[PDB]
Amino acid sequence: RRQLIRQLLERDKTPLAILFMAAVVGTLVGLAAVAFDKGVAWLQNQRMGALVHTADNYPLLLTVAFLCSAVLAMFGYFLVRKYAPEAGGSGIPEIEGALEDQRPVRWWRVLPVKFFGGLGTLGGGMVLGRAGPTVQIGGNIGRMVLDIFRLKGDEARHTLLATGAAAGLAAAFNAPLAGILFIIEEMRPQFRYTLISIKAVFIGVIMSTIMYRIFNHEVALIDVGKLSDAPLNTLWLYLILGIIFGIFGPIFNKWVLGMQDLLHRVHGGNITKWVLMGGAIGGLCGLLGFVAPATSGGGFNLIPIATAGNFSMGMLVFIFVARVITTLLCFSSGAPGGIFAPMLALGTVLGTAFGMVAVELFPQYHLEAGTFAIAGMGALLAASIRAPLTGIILVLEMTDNYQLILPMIITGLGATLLAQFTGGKPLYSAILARTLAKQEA
Amino acid sequence: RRRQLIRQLLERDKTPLAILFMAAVVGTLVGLAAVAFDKGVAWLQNQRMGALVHTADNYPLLLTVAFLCSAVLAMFGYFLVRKYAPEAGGSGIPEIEGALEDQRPVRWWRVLPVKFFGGLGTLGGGMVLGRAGPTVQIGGNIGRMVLDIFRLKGDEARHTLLATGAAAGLAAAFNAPLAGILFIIEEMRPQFRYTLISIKAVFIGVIMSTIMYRIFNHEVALIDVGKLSDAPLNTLWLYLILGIIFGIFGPIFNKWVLGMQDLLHRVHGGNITKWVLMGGAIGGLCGLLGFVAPATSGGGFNLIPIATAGNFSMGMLVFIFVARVITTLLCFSSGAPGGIFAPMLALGTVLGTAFGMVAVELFPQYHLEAGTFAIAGMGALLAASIRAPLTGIILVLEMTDNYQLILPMIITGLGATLLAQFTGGKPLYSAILARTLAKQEAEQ
Ligand SMILES: [F-]
Ligand SMILES: [F-]
Ligand SMILES: [F-]
Ligand SMILES: [F-]
Repeated sequence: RRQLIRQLLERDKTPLAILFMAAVVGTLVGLAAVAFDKGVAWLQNQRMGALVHTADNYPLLLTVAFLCSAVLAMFGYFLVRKYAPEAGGSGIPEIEGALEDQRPVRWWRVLPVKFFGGLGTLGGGMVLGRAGPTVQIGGNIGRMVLDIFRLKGDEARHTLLATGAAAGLAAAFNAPLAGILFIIEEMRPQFRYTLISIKAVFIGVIMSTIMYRIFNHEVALIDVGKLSDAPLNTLWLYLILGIIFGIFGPIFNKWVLGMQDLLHRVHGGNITKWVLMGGAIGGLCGLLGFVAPATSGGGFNLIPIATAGNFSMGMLVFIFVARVITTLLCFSSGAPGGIFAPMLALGTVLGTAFGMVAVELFPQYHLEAGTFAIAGMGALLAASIRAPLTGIILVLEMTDNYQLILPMIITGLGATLLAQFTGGKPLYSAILARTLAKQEA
Repeated sequence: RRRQLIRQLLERDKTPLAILFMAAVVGTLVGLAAVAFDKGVAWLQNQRMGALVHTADNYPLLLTVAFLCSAVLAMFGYFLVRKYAPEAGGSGIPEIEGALEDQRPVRWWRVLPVKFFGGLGTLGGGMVLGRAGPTVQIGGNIGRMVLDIFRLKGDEARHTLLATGAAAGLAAAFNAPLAGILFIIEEMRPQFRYTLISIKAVFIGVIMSTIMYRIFNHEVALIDVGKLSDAPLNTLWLYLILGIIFGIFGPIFNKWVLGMQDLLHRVHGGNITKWVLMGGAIGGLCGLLGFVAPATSGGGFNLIPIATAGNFSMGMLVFIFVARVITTLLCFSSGAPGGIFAPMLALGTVLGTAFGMVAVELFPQYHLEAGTFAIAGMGALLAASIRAPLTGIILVLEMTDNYQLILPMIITGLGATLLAQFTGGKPLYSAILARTLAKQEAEQ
């Protein structure tokens, strides 16, 4: 229908102003995200220097461990509850909401709350990720420049809010492709056509990523080395593993949803018990972060160690269980901060474990557990969040093990296929569902 | 629509188990078809090289069996297209794009044999054409056919199995799974309205397709380029400059192919016999060139590792670029079966290499390697002619494994699309589809 013929001849003509403004969004979200990340790090730092100041009296130092974190945690629970509730939890359900035009981007409130609130809960050493925070911060940045410059239209509101969020993923993980992919596979409205210019999201993601490289060059977030290739007669192991991730995904999805409810009892909704709960979780974490640091924190540190088979089978069973616990706690409590990255650490440990059984069950295959570690790494993403293409492309950008691309994709699909066949749902879709339903009811 | 949204969010990613199993089937068949296509094209280029040795003395006799061998295989492919499947002329990407708009018909009983055997002619003869088009149309048609055969009803199913055939078709062509999946969701899928295409199922298609390729292609890369040097932040501004160069060149290239499409239409007028004859003449020029200056002819994949590695003179790069622009325009604008996608990789590499060269001398403080610019230029003519930058970026990544080049690769790609937008240019597949949808009415 000729309408088409007119459309094909007018394809990819993004309004110059939407382009130039993406340049500024990415830049700002870039610096913001760098600053966030540098911030978080500095406080985990001080906490380490304070444990040295009191390095002798074991119960004293077990106390300043708890307290430095407990206090920082409360500052974050508080800052959210008092000024910006939409900035509790992840921030991706929220930004997805915004692109649907079913949630308000209150940038004058969320930027400072999420930034300094994230700073506390993360910097205190809680099991939460930078992924939600940075995407929320970035969409808000993008909304804020839309306002300030008074850009009018649907395309301008949707695009700038989108490039903002891709750039915030790009910057937090040094993952320009994964940034771009997360917008198209998860973030943009899933059930209707939208006017989100891709070339504009790209530009935003470049400037965001460059900013990261100005302040972070020479050191990568994960360094795993170059691992062995994967023989064709080995793949069916990767299928079995994605199946294991694909049954676990939904179960872990039930648990985050339920535990949200069961933590919502403890405080009833009340800013004083809610802040006091948060600093108990906060204290528990900063305490865990000294007596068994692998059960606490973001968990990036234990990834290269798991991938190189440097853990024993027991330690991995612990670390995994310990972390399912400290993940549900930290995230289902309402604290500002994601579940995304802490899934990276869970996916890795699960894999490495599976690889270890493969190595001893099939020595003819000449296996390396680190190759199951790397396929598992983003399998939880694929199985819970249900965004496999982004899960895969992200791990690719962080490990540089491209010869593993088939094992990674097979574990991915095996994950998303069993998640779907066991009634699980996209977690960030479930959360935005819960929030829209509790809204009109 | 808040209540419809809650209903919809909770019902997300629930692809009908039937469509998932079929994507598996489409994958596998496309994979095999792509491998068979790849091996068949290779066997003819090889026989042809066997004949040249059979006659390796008498130069004019050998310059003659060089011509006739291509000429015959060319005609045979032109003929099969004009006689049974006109839609299988050109690339086959505009076509499967049409089919995704429900504006073009997937006549798989006629296209599979025409595209396959007629591509085998034009590529195997040694013409300048890519595998991407052919294996994409082929793959989508295979998709259609398992749709018909199994009588799957749905709008989902038709678009899905049509999309997983195109994706499995690009994946198996380049050993590039990610590139295939991404080509669908950036370029192939209908651009101006919502659609019911399951990505999960396209994924399964792509997996199976790539596994088939690995069963019959293991241990030997399409492009080995080795690991190259990194790129420092103060190098970036140079890639942006290279993107811009591509960005103004992209559209200029696009006009020639459209133009050359017309000017060649005059030589035959529509006539199956001049067209076949002309095709066999073009063909014979290529098979001749393939012996007397091989880098000016054929797929291009051979001279990519060479260029990336600095082994060409600036005089050779300039020579190869111009002759190749010329022969790529001859072959694709003549409407033989075969795409323009892959030969744009080669053109791009060469152009970048050339730039890397001049960047190396002009700035020894930077410690450059021409090959980092060759690699950022590989998927750049893609960026500015075909305007699918996320695809050529992930494509090149998958084929050269040089991830540390990600920033310059992006940057150059973006630079290309922006200057391609800004100077009037359109997506090439979209402008070919359009000229065809418009012709659909022109004679009314
Ligand atoms: F996160
Ligand atoms: F999260
Ligand atoms: F091609
Ligand atoms: F093509």
